[PDB]
Amino acid sequence: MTIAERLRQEGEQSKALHIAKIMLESGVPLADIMRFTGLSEEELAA
Amino acid sequence: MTIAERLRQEGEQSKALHIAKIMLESGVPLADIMRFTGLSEEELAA
Repeated sequence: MTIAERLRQEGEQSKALHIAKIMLESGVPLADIMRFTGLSEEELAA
Repeated sequence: MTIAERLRQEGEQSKALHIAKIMLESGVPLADIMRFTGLSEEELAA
């Protein structure tokens, strides 16, 4: 891919992690966080 | 800002909209979608 599409992907990953952090603090079930954000369990752990 | 940080911001906005769309289909209350994703009501409408 291009550098622009790589930078957009970094932003998507950054936003998904931030949303997941909020959901974690609000008590959302972890299986739902993974469904909504697309993140792996090791991404949630780190 | 720089072009890299603008491109990352476009990715963050794209991912927030996608997550919001999933949450909408799953019946999440709209006030919660807005809290988790940071989106405005007009961003959810469009």
